[PDB]
Formats: sequence, structure tokens, C-alpha cells
Amino acid sequence: HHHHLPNITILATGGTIAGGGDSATKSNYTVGKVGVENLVNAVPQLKDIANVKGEQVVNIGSQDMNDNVWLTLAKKINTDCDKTDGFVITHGTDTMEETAYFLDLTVKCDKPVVMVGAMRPSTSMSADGPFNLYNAVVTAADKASANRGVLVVMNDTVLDGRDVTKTNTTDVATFKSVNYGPLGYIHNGKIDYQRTPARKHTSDTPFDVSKLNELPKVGIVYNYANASDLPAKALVDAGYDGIVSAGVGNGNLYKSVFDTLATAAKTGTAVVRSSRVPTGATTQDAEVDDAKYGFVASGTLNPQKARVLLQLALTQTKDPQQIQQIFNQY
Amino acid sequence: HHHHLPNITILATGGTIAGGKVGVENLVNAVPQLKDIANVKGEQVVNIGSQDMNDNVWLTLAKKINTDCDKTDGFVITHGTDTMEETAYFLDLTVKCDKPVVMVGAMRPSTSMSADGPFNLYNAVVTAADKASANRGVLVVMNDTVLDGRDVTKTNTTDVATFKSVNYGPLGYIHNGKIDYQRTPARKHTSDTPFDVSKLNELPKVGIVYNYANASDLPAKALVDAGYDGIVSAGVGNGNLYKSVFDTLATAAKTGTAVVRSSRVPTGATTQDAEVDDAKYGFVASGTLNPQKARVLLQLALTQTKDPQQIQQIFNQY
Amino acid sequence: HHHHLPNITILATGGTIAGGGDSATKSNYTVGKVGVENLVNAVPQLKDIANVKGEQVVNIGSQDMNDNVWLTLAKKINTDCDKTDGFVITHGTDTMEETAYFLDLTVKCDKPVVMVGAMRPSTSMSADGPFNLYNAVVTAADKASANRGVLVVMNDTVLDGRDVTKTNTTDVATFKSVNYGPLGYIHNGKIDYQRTPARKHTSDTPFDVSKLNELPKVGIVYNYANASDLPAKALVDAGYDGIVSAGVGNGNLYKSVFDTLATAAKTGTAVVRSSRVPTGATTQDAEVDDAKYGFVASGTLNPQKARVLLQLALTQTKDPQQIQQIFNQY
Amino acid sequence: HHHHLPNITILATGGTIAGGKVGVENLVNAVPQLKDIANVKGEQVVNIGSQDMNDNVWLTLAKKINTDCDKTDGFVITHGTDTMEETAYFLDLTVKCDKPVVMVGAMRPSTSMSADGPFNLYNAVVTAADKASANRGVLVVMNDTVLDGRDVTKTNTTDVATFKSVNYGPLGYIHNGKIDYQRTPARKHTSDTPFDVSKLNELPKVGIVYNYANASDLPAKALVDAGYDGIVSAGVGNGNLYKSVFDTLATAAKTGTAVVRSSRVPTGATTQDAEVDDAKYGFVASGTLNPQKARVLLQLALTQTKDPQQIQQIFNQY
Ligand SMILES: N[C@@H](CC(=O)O)C(=O)O
Ligand SMILES: N[C@@H](CC(=O)O)C(=O)O
Ligand SMILES: N[C@@H](CC(=O)O)C(=O)O
Ligand SMILES: N[C@@H](CC(=O)O)C(=O)O
Repeated sequence: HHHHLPNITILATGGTIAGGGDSATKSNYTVGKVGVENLVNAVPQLKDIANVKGEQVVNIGSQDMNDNVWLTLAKKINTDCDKTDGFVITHGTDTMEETAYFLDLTVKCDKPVVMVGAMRPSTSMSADGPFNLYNAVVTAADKASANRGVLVVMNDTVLDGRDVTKTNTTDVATFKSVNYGPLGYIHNGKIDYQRTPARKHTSDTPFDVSKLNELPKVGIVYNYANASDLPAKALVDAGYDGIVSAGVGNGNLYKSVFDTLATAAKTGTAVVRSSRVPTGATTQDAEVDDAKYGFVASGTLNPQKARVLLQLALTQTKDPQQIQQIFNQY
Repeated sequence: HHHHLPNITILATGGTIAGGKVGVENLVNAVPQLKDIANVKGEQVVNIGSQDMNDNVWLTLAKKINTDCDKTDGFVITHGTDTMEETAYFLDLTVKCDKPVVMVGAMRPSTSMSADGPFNLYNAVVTAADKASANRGVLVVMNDTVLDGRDVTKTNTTDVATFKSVNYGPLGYIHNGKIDYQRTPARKHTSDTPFDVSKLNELPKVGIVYNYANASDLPAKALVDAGYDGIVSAGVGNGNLYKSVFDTLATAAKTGTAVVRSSRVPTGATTQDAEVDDAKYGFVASGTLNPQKARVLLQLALTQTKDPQQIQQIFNQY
Repeated sequence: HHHHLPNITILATGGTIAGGGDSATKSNYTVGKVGVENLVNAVPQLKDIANVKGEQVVNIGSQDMNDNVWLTLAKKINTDCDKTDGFVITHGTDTMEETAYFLDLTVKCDKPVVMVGAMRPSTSMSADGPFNLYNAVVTAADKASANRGVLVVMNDTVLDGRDVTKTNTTDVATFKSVNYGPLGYIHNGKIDYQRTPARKHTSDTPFDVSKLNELPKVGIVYNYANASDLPAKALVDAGYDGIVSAGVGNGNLYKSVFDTLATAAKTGTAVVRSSRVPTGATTQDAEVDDAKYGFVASGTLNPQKARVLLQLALTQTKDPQQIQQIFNQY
Repeated sequence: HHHHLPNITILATGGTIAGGKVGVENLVNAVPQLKDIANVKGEQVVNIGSQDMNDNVWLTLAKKINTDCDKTDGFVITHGTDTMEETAYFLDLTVKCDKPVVMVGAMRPSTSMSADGPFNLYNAVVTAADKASANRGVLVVMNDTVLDGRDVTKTNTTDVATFKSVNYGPLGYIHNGKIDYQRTPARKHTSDTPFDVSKLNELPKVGIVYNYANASDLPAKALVDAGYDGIVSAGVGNGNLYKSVFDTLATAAKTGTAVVRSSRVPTGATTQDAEVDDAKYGFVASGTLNPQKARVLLQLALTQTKDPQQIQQIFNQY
């Protein structure tokens, strides 16, 4: 008997992991500049753990991530599932938490899908990207990683795609699953998993994007003192399918915003209450009678995460109570 | 001789601490031990949910504290928790009275099991009565902790421990009616700022737009079309902008709208010298000021100047 | 059909939850002074949710918790399992994280066992104990709480007995599962569970204390700069069955401590390396050759938690590799 | 004119940053960009794993910095991460040079993927070269953050982000070779302390005992039997003691041993006025000093006084 290593496919999309600047010790850089081959060759130990094939899907900053790249990724992974043993997606950190949840809801492939990025560009002193990439490959190669949904691997930690969020603007340790914690930690190329997400993911969801050319239009409005209703009116005037509110506190709304959203809701615009507050649920049965206004409470989904689920909910139903049930199950 | 207690004024604005329905007099009467530490007088300013806080109320409060500073030894403001962090920083920048100003709220209703409001109110008075609390800026006192009004933010939607100074930490902790202060904010506040709202009846209009994958430019454009004085971007990561939002804001910054890049990310600074050439576009980087805190400072900046470089310096000093 | 509420048994042991002082606004108080009936009557809403029966097992500060109280609790719960639908144990906060893990490893009852305490005495302004008790009863009454091991409920949060730890000396929010997160959050008397512990617990462990009169002797030594080997020598001289080291960093030992523990280990004293560092695992394959010295690495178990598992491991085996396997499974 | 760079001295002590095997000269030569910010000179003090740090090394370091203060513009100490928090606070209390003293280490070996040591060393030099870093006490620089030597502690066994000032927060963050300081420690340090180790060759013996359910009194008794000068208790919760440990320590405190109650709990103060009457027993409460930090302060306290009340006041001031 001979040892054979798993086959792992790297789908590259850009990010600071592929960023470069002209100095190792200045901060300035350009994103999504370096190709997948360069990233792979910067981690010569990858041969110890996997047979790696790299594909460049796009090369962008994830600040410019969009619905089309999401559809491209989901369809590619679902199509290519039988060709490989696992996937790593290199991506910008800014919207990784959004792409990861989208994929968590739409990947039907039963093989690990692991997202990874870097907070320092590839050119920087002590760049984090090479070890992050190694650890993402370790996770994608570990049989125990299966059936846990779509994962994010950053800073030696395996995080579920639903709860994971970027907590700090600059810190290499930025990614945390702030409400329910990580799934496992990586030490010396091994993972000790102690958790798995309960919410339904991947092959257990009804969302099937195989034939979609686009996704429903869902925007986000922010609340604060003296908030303008103009953003909300703009989305309503454009015929948006859904609006997510980044509420204050427990999903609360400035009154003018509340008035515009209540009206939209009774015309069939889906309205989800989420929170600008970085941890905790936007609950039912607090200060807003959701049943009365036809609103949906986001639970622990932050506004950008709630957008992901709402867009997908709107491919199935426009009924607020059915949308609320979706927000209680996925 | 005869022992004497400080005179503390409670300015009530509403909130769950008053659940925004119970009056200042009932709040006070419900914590009879306040008599052990101060001579409390209450005045009702408004009685609202802080999700409906607004510029008018802010102006009322700053004017009242500045006017009444001589009459009292310190102030406590009872407020909703939802926008307490905004009001705190507004007052931090506009209050000229060097005597303690302490804001407090509650996460649980006064009738709920283990309501937090009573002890929160007690400790806010302790803080307002402590001579060591002077000259530290406007404060927030919650969950046995004294927090500076610049850094303090609501971190959790329901936890009594929600309020934290997430970038630089608290100033001190309160135990047995005493505070051990170990920090003070270095940014200029109160009487060391140029902001003076004594004669203003309105504040520059400043709105906030959110960034996310596939973000619409419609919110940003709606603010521009209404002639907003300023727009704060709740950027992704280190204050980055979705392309269409970036395009709209680039235009606004050369067309009479001040533009500040902040971040939806809950901790850390939005820096210069990363991916965005702020100088080229005429944008301002917010540093550790989150979008709603950056709005506050940007409205006050626009009372002095419309020049992006002078705005950037304000954002580096206050 | 008529609604019937679950039967819940409160086993009271003391703590600040049962503490009292002479003023509502001074900090001074005496622990474990108030009886179970008083605690129950301070939460008049408990009738809305359960039929509550209180038993006083002991009335102590949990700083004086000990092996005999642990054995008493485990045997009582296992004996009385069929008499009730769920248990709440009122307890001091100082060692709750130790009792909870002991119970997590030794309870064979398939009904929820929920531990609760209070950081402020019963006499204090804004005392946390009454709502903590309510929420513990809610958790013990929820069918979904079953099969999750022994739980700790504090500050609106349901925490697993293994990972839970006291993080702050004074804060009502002190209890966190610092490595893997909470299992669920409580809002308006309802729990949305999103996690369950993977490590084996309760009826899935081999530990059976039904007939034990005592537990193996296990002590803890602390490392720091210029550490004394005298504590370690004292435990060895007394014939201790086990010693847990609160190491520096990743389970590292001051050399004189290391020398004494290496010697003890080769005479059959079990030696577990843990860490004084509050989060993260004490790993294998770092600076200490555990295989060589016959040591066991504690993983994420902190020193007092590692003591619990080691005592129980020593009821089954004295073999270091079998003990290491136990530390990898429970 | 001609631009001039500060002179910075690296004092090397070992650690994973040197993995304790590589010499100061290789460390320095591996970050050639240090030349852009300083004139670096290195000196080897020892080359050890900091799990074997000891009083002798502490005394060497304090004496060397105090002696060499005039010769340089700032210091960086390369050190293991395991006891860096102890050495930092020792130096914080004993260094009399008001010029920046910055400690640094690394969580990953220099040969590992994405090793942290190089940028950590670069930023430690930035900090040591910043004129704004003077008069803030001894510092720890890790993961782009400037932390005070009193509050800083290792929070995680392996994370590069492990070091945090868990009670009062960091002093500033480092970005693009610049620091925005927003805090400074209020406790007295360096030249405002009475501790002077210039002529000492040994320090008072102080040991640490741990509390847990069913704790043995054997460790505490072993320290007492050896005539230890002081014992720090790593208490449960708010510095509480298992009965048998409490009994032994009560006796020690009246029998020539200073006793400080600290806590195994990683954050928060061990306070007076909770369950233990410190005055009655002659114990000292540690405040926010964890057991190993309390040991440091208690050894230095015992160089001035053996009186528990004077020790308590030291613990309230430094
Ligand atoms: N703007 C970059 C930031 C990063 O990757 O860290 C991106 O998200 O693509
Ligand atoms: N919505 C309430 C929440 C609270 O006070 O806790 C307020 O901000 O007025
Ligand atoms: N010493 C008390 C502290 C508390 O319960 O909060 C105990 O653990 O019993
Ligand atoms: N044991 C090493 C750990 C490190 O430096 O990271 C030391 O403290 O010397």
C-alpha cells in the first residue's frame, strides 16, 4: 500500500491574499493583482498535504463582489463536485462572510468547501496569506470537515459560513463566529472539531441556483439618530424585491424609516429587520409587532447575511410568514 | 462643619430605563439609596425611545448643560440604549461644562425580573458625584463600568453587558460605590473643542450609506439629490466601497458633499494608505469612529468648514 | 385537553445566589445563608413555567466545594431521575465550572441538568439571581435541552459544562464558553439552540460513580518565572494520584517543576500538562515530548477542568496513553 | 542639516522569536528594513525559553537599561512569549530611564509559514523610536498593538493575537509605521516608583498557590515551611480561598509571610469588601493584578516593607 494525497481545487477570486504593494513595510497596495499560481508557489509545503489544482475564476477585490460571481461559484462547485475531493476559494476578506453564507445555502456538493483570505497583502512582511492557504487546504483535505456546511478558515480556526464575520478592520485575527463560536482549531495540520452548525445548510436547503441568471434585488438601509428615509424610499421607488434594515439595538427603526418600510411591506416588498449591533439576535416579540406590519426578524443574521438569505428566500416565496420560517430554519 | 453631599441633576430623555413612559420623579423615587450619595433633582427634557433620537434633542441637551453648569455639581442623563452612544459623543464634543456628565440607560424594563436600571442609575450618580470623574469627557455608565463617550458602543442586541469601549477599553470599574480610574481619553473633548452649538437650531444634514456585495448606489444618489451636506460610508473592511457607491461618492466629494469613509466592521480604524487614495478623491478616513459616531463628528465639522483636509484634521484630533 | 407544566427539581448547594448582606448598595456579604424556599419565592413567575420542588443538599460557598458534594449530587440525580422531568442546581459561581464538568461526565440521567448561580447577592440592588433562576428553569423545562450534557445557564445564555468558565471576577456576564461558544440564547423564555458539544458526555462516558466513596487525589501546581518546585514536591511526597500543571504558554513548565513532574510520572503519578492561559489548547507536539516523559496534554481543558477529568480517568486506568485517549474523547 | 535616525538598542533574551537558539545579530539581519527607521545595535543578555525566566535575568535587565539609558534613544527586548507579561511588569516597576522600553516576541518560529517575528520586531522598533512612546511605562508590542506592561497578558496558548490588555485596553495601534496613541496607564511606573534594584542581587521569595474544589493545603504549607517571604493566592472568583488554603494562609499572614489574594479568573479585580475581611486576616487584595503579576509587585513591595497595610497601599498605587 502507497499513501495517496487528496485532490483539492483552488478557485481563486482575488482579494488582499492576491494583493501587492511596492514595499514590504508600507501599507499601500492594490488588490486582486497576483494570480493563483503565484499563491500556490508561495506555499511550497502544500505538496506534503494535497494535489492542488488552481483555477482563476475572477481577480477582484471582494468590495466589488456581486451576485454574478456568487452564481458562477455555486454552479462551478456543484458541476465540478465529482472531479475533486475538496475546494478552497481564495477571496477578499471584506465580503467573505457574505459569499460564505451564500455558498452555505446553495452548494449541493458533499465535499468540503473552504474559503480563505489574508488581511495583509502577499508582498507584506509577515504576510498571513501563505499559512492561511496551507490551513485552508488542510481543512478541505480532512474527511472530518465534511457535512459541516461551507467553512471559512482564518487564523488557525475553522469557522462556519453562517456565523462567521469580520470583526476588525486590520487585525489578522479578525474573523470570529461571534454568537456561537468556531467549529474547530488547527494545530500542526490537524483539526479537533468540537462543533457543527445546527441550521440547515447545503444539500438540506431548498435553494437551487443551477438555473438562475440573477438574484432578487435586496438592499440595506442603516438606522441612527435623525435617520433619513431617503435611502429606503429610493429602494422602494426602484421596485426592490426586499429591503433589510440595519436597526438600532434590537432591530429598531427610526420612525420615518419605519413608516416607509411598513408601506412597502403591504405592497409586497419583503422587509427584514436586522441590527447594526455586531452581536446578538434581532428577536421577535420586542418593540416591533412584526405580525402586524408583515416584517421578518433576522435573528442572529447581521444585515449583509440577512440580505443573502432574503434574496434566496425570494426565489421560493414572497409570503412574510414563509420567509420568517426560512429565517428560523437556515 | 456638617457632612455635605454633591448636588446632581438628572436630565431624563426616555428609554427602557423609563419603560419611554415613566417620569424622572418615579425613576428617582425607586432608588431611595440615591439619598446616601447625592442630592438629586430631576428634570424631564423629552420622553422618547432613543431609536427616535434626533438633532433637536441633542441641541436641547447641550444648551441646557452648558447653561445650567453653574447650578449643579454634575449631571446624569437617562436615555435609551439604542442611540446612547451617538448622544454621548455629540455631548462629548459640544458640552463646555467641565463637571461630570454621565449617561445611563437600562437593557431590561423596570418591571422585569432582575431589572438593571436601578443599580445602573445608582452607579451613574456615584460616577457623577466622583470628583475624579471631572475632565474625562462625557461618560457612559453601564454594568459597573465607566466608559468614554467617544469609544463606547452597543455590542449586543439584548445583553445587560452590551456597552463596551471596543477599541481602547473602559476608564474604570465601579465597586462598592467607588471607582478606580486607570485611563482617560486622549482625544480632545468638551472645552478643548471648537464646536459651539449655543446659537444653532439645526445641524448640517449627514446621512449613512451601507456597503455589501452588489450594493445599490440608489441610497447614495438619493442623499446627493437632496443636497446633503455630508455622507458617511459604512464601508466593508477597512472602509472600502462597492464600485457603484465609490463612483457616486467620488462625484459627490467634488460636488459639494463631504464624504467620510467609515466601516460596518465593529472594531478597528478606517485608515489612510490602504487601498483608497483619500487625497485624490477628497475623502476623509474616519479612524476608529463607526458610521454613526462619524456622522456626529462630520455634522460638527461642517459647522466650521467644508474643506476635506480641515475635516481630515478634525477627524485626527477629536 | 389541559396544559400540564413540567416537574423541575431544584437542588440547592449555596453560593452568592443564596448570599446576603446588610445593605442593598454595599458589596459586603455572607455566602450560602439563604434557603431554597426563599430563592423560589423571589421568582413568583416560576409557576408560569414549571412545578418546582426545592431540596437543600448543602449551603456553602462554592470556594469550599469538594469531592463529597460532587459524589452526593451525581448519585442523587442518577437516583431521582425518574421522579422529575429536569433538575436545576443552584451553586456558587467560583467553582460552578468544575462541578458542571464533573456532573457532565458522571450524570447518567437523560433529563436536563442545569446549573445556575448569581454574581450579586440576593440582597443587592438589581440582583441577578431571580432572573438567572427563572432562565435556568426555562432551560431545564425545554425538551430541546435534552441530550446536550450538563448545562450552565447564566446571563440569558445556555452554556455546555465542558467549555464554560468564569472569565471575570465581578461581572454578571462572566460565564463564557471561551473556546467553542454557547449552545443557545434565551429570549422571552424560549431558546434557539444552534450547537451541541461533540465530546462524549453523561450516558456516553465510562465513568460510574454510583459506588465510589471518594475520588483519586489530584492537585494543581502553577508555573511562572522563578517558580518553586516545593508545591510539586509536596504533592508527590503525599502520594497524590495525579498532578495537573498550570503551565505557561502552551503548557510549558519551569525547569525545576518539569524535573519533579518527570520523576513522579515514571513512578506512576499521572501528570497532565494544562495552561494558566485562559483560552486555547495545551497541545501535543509543541515544546514537551509527552511520549518520552509519560505526560498527558490537556487540550482545551483548563487546570481545574483537567483535574476533574483526571480524577475520573484514574478511577479507570493509570496508564498515560489510555489517560491521553480519555483526554481526547471526553 | 542631514536627516538622522534614532539609536535603538536590542537586548535579546531568547524566545520563539529566536527559535531560544538564534543570536541577536541574525534576528536583526533578517529584517533589513529596520535600517529605514533606526540605527539598531544588538546585545545578547541571555538566550533562554521564557518558561525558565528568573529573578537573576530580571535584575540583569533592569540594571543594564538603567546603566545604558544615556547611550541610546530607546530599547527593544526580544523575549519569549510565555512569561513576557511578567518581565514587562517587573521592568515597568524598576526601570528609571524615561526613554521607550519595548518588549517583543513571536508566537511562530522564524522558519514557519507566515512567521510573525519579523513584522513584530519592525513594529517594536517603530514604537521604541516614536517620541510619543516616552513616559508611558514599559511596553509590549505584539500584533500591531502597543500594550502597557501592567495590564498586558497572554490570553491564548497559540494565537498570534494572544497578547491583550484585558482590563483597560491597549494604548494605541500601529499602522503604516505610525502610532495613534489614545491612552496611557494611570498607575505609577518607572521613575515614579520607589523600587530601586540597583544594588540587589536577589529578590524576596514569593510563591503562588492555586485554588479549586477540594484544594490541598500542601503547596501553601510547603511555602510556609521553607520560610517564603510572600505567597500569592490564585483564588477562585473574587480572590476566594478553599477552606484549608484559607486556614494555612490566615496563619501565615500572622507568622511573617505576606499574603496577597489574587484570582485564577483571567479578567477583573480581586476587591476588598466582598466575602473576605482582609484587615482582620492581614491579607492584601491584588486588584486587577493576576497571580504572576501580583507576585512581581509583592516581591518589590517586600524590598520596602513587610507591613500588610503599606503593602495594600503599594497595591493601590502601582
Ligand atoms: N479589499 C480587500 C481586503 C482583504 O482582502 O483583506 C478585499 O476584500 O478583497
Ligand atoms: N428602544 C429602547 C431600548 C433601550 O432603552 O434599551 C431605547 O433605546 O429607547
Ligand atoms: N464565593 C461565591 C461567589 C458567587 O457565588 O458568586 C461562591 O462561589 O459560592
Ligand atoms: N516557550 C517560548 C514560547 C514563545 O516564545 O512563543 C518562550 O516563551 O520562550
